[PDB]
Amino acid sequence: GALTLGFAQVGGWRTANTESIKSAAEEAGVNLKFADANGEQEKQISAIRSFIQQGVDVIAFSPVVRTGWDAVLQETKNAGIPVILTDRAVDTQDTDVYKTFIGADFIEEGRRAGQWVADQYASATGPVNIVQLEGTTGADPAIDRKTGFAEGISKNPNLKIVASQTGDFTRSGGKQVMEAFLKSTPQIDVVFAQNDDMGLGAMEAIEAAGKKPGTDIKIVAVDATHDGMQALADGKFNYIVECNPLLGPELMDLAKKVAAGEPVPERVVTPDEAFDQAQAKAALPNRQYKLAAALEHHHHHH
Ligand SMILES: [Zn+2]
Ligand SMILES: [Zn+2]
Ligand SMILES: [Zn+2]
Ligand SMILES: [Zn+2]
Ligand SMILES: [Zn+2]
Ligand SMILES: [Zn+2]
Ligand SMILES: [Zn+2]
Ligand SMILES: [Zn+2]
Ligand SMILES: [Zn+2]
Ligand SMILES: [Zn+2]
Repeated sequence: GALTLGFAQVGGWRTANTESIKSAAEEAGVNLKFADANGEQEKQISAIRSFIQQGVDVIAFSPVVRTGWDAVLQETKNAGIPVILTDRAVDTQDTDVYKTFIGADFIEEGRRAGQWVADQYASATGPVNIVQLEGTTGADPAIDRKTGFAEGISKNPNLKIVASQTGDFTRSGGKQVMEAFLKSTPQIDVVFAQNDDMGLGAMEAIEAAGKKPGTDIKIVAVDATHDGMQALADGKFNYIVECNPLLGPELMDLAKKVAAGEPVPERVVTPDEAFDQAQAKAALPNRQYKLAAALEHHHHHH
Protein backbone atom coordinates (compact mmCIF):
# COMPACT_ATOMS: atom_id res chain seq x y z
CA GLY A 1 0.00 0.00 0.00
CA ALA A 2 2.56 2.59 -1.10
CA LEU A 3 0.66 5.58 -2.50
CA THR A 4 0.82 5.53 -6.36
CA LEU A 5 1.35 8.88 -8.08
CA GLY A 6 1.08 9.33 -11.79
CA PHE A 7 3.09 12.31 -13.01
CA ALA A 8 2.77 13.63 -16.60
CA GLN A 9 5.78 15.78 -17.40
CA VAL A 10 5.90 18.26 -20.30
CA GLY A 11 9.12 17.27 -22.15
CA GLY A 12 9.42 26.07 -19.79
CA TRP A 13 10.50 28.76 -17.36
CA ARG A 14 10.42 27.67 -13.67
CA THR A 15 9.67 23.97 -13.94
CA ALA A 16 10.35 21.22 -11.43
CA ASN A 17 12.91 18.92 -13.01
CA THR A 18 12.67 15.12 -13.19
CA GLU A 19 15.49 14.26 -10.74
CA SER A 20 13.75 16.29 -7.98
CA ILE A 21 10.45 14.58 -8.43
CA LYS A 22 11.95 11.09 -8.73
CA SER A 23 14.18 11.52 -5.66
CA ALA A 24 11.39 13.12 -3.57
CA ALA A 25 9.10 10.17 -4.31
CA GLU A 26 11.83 7.69 -3.25
CA GLU A 27 12.30 9.69 -0.03
CA ALA A 28 8.59 9.81 0.71
CA GLY A 29 7.90 6.16 -0.11
CA VAL A 30 5.67 7.07 -3.06
CA ASN A 31 5.43 4.77 -6.03
CA LEU A 32 5.90 7.20 -8.95
CA LYS A 33 4.74 6.50 -12.48
CA PHE A 34 6.26 8.90 -14.98
CA ALA A 35 4.91 9.86 -18.39
CA ASP A 36 6.45 12.19 -21.01
CA ALA A 37 4.08 14.27 -23.18
CA ASN A 38 6.86 15.43 -25.57
CA GLY A 39 5.60 19.04 -25.55
CA GLU A 40 2.13 18.04 -26.77
CA GLN A 41 -1.24 18.43 -25.08
CA GLU A 42 -2.91 15.42 -26.71
CA LYS A 43 -0.11 13.16 -25.44
CA GLN A 44 -0.42 14.66 -21.92
CA ILE A 45 -4.15 14.01 -22.07
CA SER A 46 -3.38 10.38 -23.12
CA ALA A 47 -0.93 9.97 -20.24
CA ILE A 48 -3.64 11.18 -17.82
CA ARG A 49 -6.16 8.72 -19.26
CA SER A 50 -3.68 5.89 -18.97
CA PHE A 51 -3.10 6.77 -15.31
CA ILE A 52 -6.85 6.58 -14.79
CA GLN A 53 -6.79 3.11 -16.43
CA GLN A 54 -3.85 2.05 -14.26
CA GLY A 55 -5.84 3.04 -11.10
CA VAL A 56 -3.26 5.40 -9.62
CA ASP A 57 -4.18 7.09 -6.34
CA VAL A 58 -3.19 10.62 -7.39
CA ILE A 59 -2.42 12.28 -10.70
CA ALA A 60 -0.17 15.29 -11.02
CA PHE A 61 0.96 17.06 -14.12
CA SER A 62 2.73 20.09 -15.41
CA PRO A 63 0.33 21.49 -18.07
CA VAL A 64 1.99 22.10 -21.42
CA VAL A 65 -0.70 24.75 -22.02
CA ARG A 66 -3.16 26.59 -19.75
CA THR A 67 -6.38 25.58 -21.46
CA GLY A 68 -8.33 22.61 -22.64
CA TRP A 69 -8.08 20.35 -19.62
CA ASP A 70 -11.67 20.43 -18.40
CA ALA A 71 -12.77 17.28 -20.23
CA VAL A 72 -9.93 15.05 -19.07
CA LEU A 73 -10.24 16.57 -15.57
CA GLN A 74 -13.90 15.48 -15.57
CA GLU A 75 -12.66 11.98 -16.32
CA THR A 76 -10.30 12.11 -13.34
CA LYS A 77 -12.99 13.47 -11.10
CA ASN A 78 -15.41 10.74 -12.27
CA ALA A 79 -12.73 8.11 -11.50
CA GLY A 80 -12.31 9.62 -7.99
CA ILE A 81 -8.62 10.40 -8.58
CA PRO A 82 -7.42 13.73 -7.12
CA VAL A 83 -5.31 15.97 -9.29
CA ILE A 84 -2.42 18.27 -8.45
CA LEU A 85 -1.10 20.84 -10.94
CA THR A 86 2.52 21.81 -11.02
CA ASP A 87 4.58 24.60 -12.59
CA ARG A 88 1.92 26.24 -14.81
CA ALA A 89 -1.61 27.26 -13.80
CA VAL A 90 -4.66 26.35 -15.85
CA ASP A 91 -7.73 28.21 -17.03
CA THR A 92 -10.84 26.23 -16.20
CA GLN A 93 -14.51 26.75 -16.85
CA ASP A 94 -15.45 24.11 -14.17
CA THR A 95 -15.34 24.01 -10.40
CA ASP A 96 -13.09 21.80 -8.26
CA VAL A 97 -11.43 19.94 -11.16
CA TYR A 98 -8.06 19.95 -9.38
CA LYS A 99 -7.09 20.09 -5.73
CA THR A 100 -4.11 22.40 -5.85
CA PHE A 101 -1.61 24.23 -7.95
CA ILE A 102 2.06 24.49 -7.02
CA GLY A 103 4.30 26.84 -9.02
CA ALA A 104 6.56 29.88 -9.07
CA ASP A 105 5.27 33.44 -8.90
CA PHE A 106 6.96 35.64 -11.51
CA ILE A 107 5.14 38.84 -10.49
CA GLU A 108 6.49 38.29 -6.99
CA GLU A 109 10.04 38.00 -8.42
CA GLY A 110 9.78 41.35 -10.15
CA ARG A 111 8.18 42.88 -7.11
CA ARG A 112 10.97 41.77 -4.80
CA ALA A 113 13.56 43.11 -7.25
CA GLY A 114 11.71 46.48 -7.33
CA GLN A 115 11.33 46.57 -3.60
CA TRP A 116 15.07 46.09 -3.12
CA VAL A 117 15.69 49.07 -5.39
CA ALA A 118 13.20 51.12 -3.37
CA ASP A 119 14.87 50.08 -0.12
CA GLN A 120 18.43 50.77 -1.29
CA TYR A 121 17.65 54.17 -2.68
CA ALA A 122 15.10 55.37 -0.10
CA SER A 123 17.54 58.24 0.69
CA ALA A 124 18.71 59.07 -2.85
CA THR A 125 19.53 62.77 -3.10
CA GLY A 126 18.97 62.71 -6.92
CA PRO A 127 16.68 60.98 -9.38
CA VAL A 128 17.12 57.19 -9.63
CA ASN A 129 17.25 56.13 -13.26
CA ILE A 130 16.48 52.46 -13.79
CA VAL A 131 16.92 50.63 -17.05
CA GLN A 132 15.19 47.31 -17.57
CA LEU A 133 16.32 44.36 -19.66
CA GLU A 134 13.12 42.50 -20.37
CA GLY A 135 12.68 38.88 -21.28
CA THR A 136 11.25 37.73 -24.61
CA THR A 137 8.28 39.82 -25.67
CA GLY A 138 5.08 38.15 -24.55
CA ALA A 139 6.75 35.45 -22.42
CA ASP A 140 4.77 34.86 -19.26
CA PRO A 141 7.72 35.55 -16.87
CA ALA A 142 8.72 38.62 -18.89
CA ILE A 143 5.23 40.20 -18.66
CA ASP A 144 4.92 39.28 -15.01
CA ARG A 145 8.37 40.35 -13.89
CA LYS A 146 7.74 43.73 -15.56
CA THR A 147 4.39 44.05 -13.78
CA GLY A 148 5.98 43.07 -10.51
CA PHE A 149 8.94 45.35 -10.76
CA ALA A 150 6.63 48.32 -11.44
CA GLU A 151 4.68 47.43 -8.30
CA GLY A 152 7.88 47.11 -6.24
CA ILE A 153 9.14 50.64 -7.12
CA SER A 154 5.63 52.20 -7.02
CA LYS A 155 5.82 53.69 -3.52
CA ASN A 156 8.87 55.84 -4.29
CA PRO A 157 8.36 58.05 -7.37
CA ASN A 158 12.01 59.18 -7.44
CA LEU A 159 12.56 55.72 -8.97
CA LYS A 160 11.97 55.95 -12.66
CA ILE A 161 12.32 53.44 -15.39
CA VAL A 162 13.97 55.52 -18.15
CA ALA A 163 14.41 52.69 -20.68
CA SER A 164 12.98 49.21 -21.01
CA GLN A 165 13.67 46.82 -23.87
CA THR A 166 13.75 43.09 -24.56
CA GLY A 167 17.07 41.24 -24.40
CA ASP A 168 15.26 37.90 -25.06
CA PHE A 169 16.67 36.28 -21.92
CA THR A 170 20.13 35.83 -23.51
CA ARG A 171 23.59 37.04 -22.67
CA SER A 172 24.23 38.55 -26.08
CA GLY A 173 20.71 40.13 -26.05
CA GLY A 174 21.38 41.69 -22.64
CA LYS A 175 24.80 42.97 -23.70
CA GLN A 176 23.46 44.52 -26.94
CA VAL A 177 20.57 46.27 -25.22
CA MET A 178 22.73 47.55 -22.40
CA GLU A 179 25.10 49.05 -25.03
CA ALA A 180 22.10 50.80 -26.51
CA PHE A 181 20.99 52.07 -23.10
CA LEU A 182 24.50 53.40 -22.34
CA LYS A 183 24.32 55.36 -25.62
CA SER A 184 20.78 56.70 -25.21
CA THR A 185 20.64 57.30 -21.46
CA PRO A 186 23.25 59.65 -19.95
CA GLN A 187 22.58 58.74 -16.30
CA ILE A 188 21.92 55.09 -15.37
CA ASP A 189 21.88 54.15 -11.72
CA VAL A 190 20.46 50.62 -11.78
CA VAL A 191 19.80 47.84 -14.24
CA PHE A 192 17.01 45.42 -13.55
CA ALA A 193 17.74 42.26 -15.55
CA GLN A 194 14.81 39.90 -15.76
CA ASN A 195 17.23 36.95 -15.87
CA ASP A 196 20.85 36.14 -15.03
CA ASP A 197 22.07 35.90 -18.64
CA MET A 198 20.89 39.37 -19.62
CA GLY A 199 22.42 40.68 -16.39
CA LEU A 200 25.73 39.06 -17.22
CA GLY A 201 25.62 40.54 -20.72
CA ALA A 202 24.88 43.96 -19.26
CA MET A 203 27.78 43.64 -16.86
CA GLU A 204 30.12 43.11 -19.85
CA ALA A 205 28.68 46.11 -21.68
CA ILE A 206 29.15 48.22 -18.60
CA GLU A 207 32.75 47.07 -18.33
CA ALA A 208 33.43 47.71 -22.05
CA ALA A 209 32.16 51.27 -21.55
CA GLY A 210 34.89 51.64 -18.89
CA LYS A 211 32.35 51.65 -16.04
CA LYS A 212 32.29 49.44 -12.98
CA PRO A 213 29.24 47.15 -12.74
CA GLY A 214 28.09 46.83 -9.20
CA THR A 215 29.43 50.26 -8.16
CA ASP A 216 28.84 52.86 -10.89
CA ILE A 217 25.77 51.04 -12.15
CA LYS A 218 24.12 48.58 -9.82
CA ILE A 219 22.53 45.39 -11.16
CA VAL A 220 19.55 43.61 -9.65
CA ALA A 221 18.62 40.31 -11.40
CA VAL A 222 16.32 37.34 -11.29
CA ASP A 223 17.67 33.72 -11.11
CA ALA A 224 20.07 32.48 -8.46
CA THR A 225 22.18 30.49 -10.88
CA HIS A 226 25.85 29.66 -10.45
CA ASP A 227 27.08 32.41 -12.85
CA GLY A 228 24.66 34.99 -11.47
CA MET A 229 25.73 34.25 -7.93
CA GLN A 230 29.38 34.33 -8.99
CA ALA A 231 28.94 37.88 -10.37
CA LEU A 232 27.22 38.85 -7.16
CA ALA A 233 29.98 37.34 -5.04
CA ASP A 234 32.50 39.29 -7.20
CA GLY A 235 30.52 42.54 -6.48
CA LYS A 236 29.48 42.97 -10.15
CA PHE A 237 25.80 42.32 -9.39
CA ASN A 238 24.22 43.77 -6.23
CA TYR A 239 21.16 41.63 -5.68
CA ILE A 240 19.54 38.43 -6.96
CA VAL A 241 16.01 37.16 -6.38
CA GLU A 242 14.35 33.88 -7.36
CA CYS A 243 11.01 32.27 -6.78
CA ASN A 244 11.70 28.53 -6.84
CA PRO A 245 9.82 25.95 -8.80
CA LEU A 246 8.19 23.09 -6.97
CA LEU A 247 10.95 21.26 -5.02
CA GLY A 248 9.39 17.77 -4.77
CA PRO A 249 8.68 17.02 -1.13
CA GLU A 250 5.72 19.32 -0.94
CA LEU A 251 4.16 17.50 -3.96
CA MET A 252 4.65 14.13 -2.22
CA ASP A 253 3.18 15.52 1.00
CA LEU A 254 0.20 16.98 -0.85
CA ALA A 255 -0.29 13.74 -2.74
CA LYS A 256 -0.60 11.93 0.59
CA LYS A 257 -3.06 14.52 1.89
CA VAL A 258 -5.34 14.47 -1.13
CA ALA A 259 -5.29 10.65 -1.33
CA ALA A 260 -6.50 10.60 2.29
CA GLY A 261 -9.30 13.14 1.55
CA GLU A 262 -7.64 15.88 3.59
CA PRO A 263 -8.76 19.29 2.28
CA VAL A 264 -5.91 21.35 0.88
CA PRO A 265 -5.52 24.96 -0.26
CA GLU A 266 -6.03 25.61 -3.97
CA ARG A 267 -2.54 27.08 -4.18
CA VAL A 268 0.66 26.10 -2.35
CA VAL A 269 3.57 28.51 -2.56
CA THR A 270 7.08 27.63 -3.51
CA PRO A 271 10.10 28.80 -1.54
CA ASP A 272 12.18 31.85 -2.37
CA GLU A 273 15.84 32.76 -2.60
CA ALA A 274 17.53 36.17 -2.40
CA PHE A 275 21.19 37.12 -2.12
CA ASP A 276 23.22 40.23 -1.70
CA GLN A 277 27.01 40.06 -2.19
CA ALA A 278 27.87 38.93 1.35
CA GLN A 279 25.23 36.20 1.26
CA ALA A 280 26.37 34.96 -2.20
CA LYS A 281 30.03 34.87 -1.06
CA ALA A 282 29.08 32.58 1.85
CA ALA A 283 26.56 30.39 -0.03
CA LEU A 284 28.09 29.89 -3.48
CA PRO A 285 31.44 28.09 -2.77
CA ASN A 286 29.57 25.89 -0.31
CA ARG A 287 26.83 24.67 -2.63
CA GLN A 288 28.92 21.88 -4.13
CA TYR A 289 29.45 20.41 -0.62
CA LYS A 290 25.80 20.62 0.41
CA LEU A 291 24.76 19.09 -2.90
CA ALA A 292 27.35 16.29 -2.57
CA ALA A 293 26.31 15.44 1.00
CA ALA A 294 22.64 15.29 0.03
CA LEU A 295 23.36 13.12 -3.03
CA GLU A 296 25.42 10.78 -0.86
CA HIS A 297 22.64 10.26 1.68
CA HIS A 298 20.11 9.79 -1.10
CA HIS A 299 22.17 7.31 -3.10
CA HIS A 300 21.39 4.63 -0.49
CA HIS A 301 17.93 4.55 -2.19
CA HIS A 302 19.53 3.33 -5.43
ZN1 LIG B 1 16.99 8.65 -6.25
ZN1 LIG C 1 15.93 8.50 2.35
ZN1 LIG D 1 -17.25 22.58 -18.36
ZN1 LIG E 1 1.68 34.92 -15.43
ZN1 LIG F 1 20.68 30.98 -17.67
ZN1 LIG G 1 8.16 32.92 -4.50
ZN1 LIG H 1 22.70 41.04 3.64
ZN1 LIG I 1 24.97 10.19 4.32
ZN1 LIG J 1 25.62 7.18 3.47
ZN1 LIG K 1 22.63 6.98 -6.88
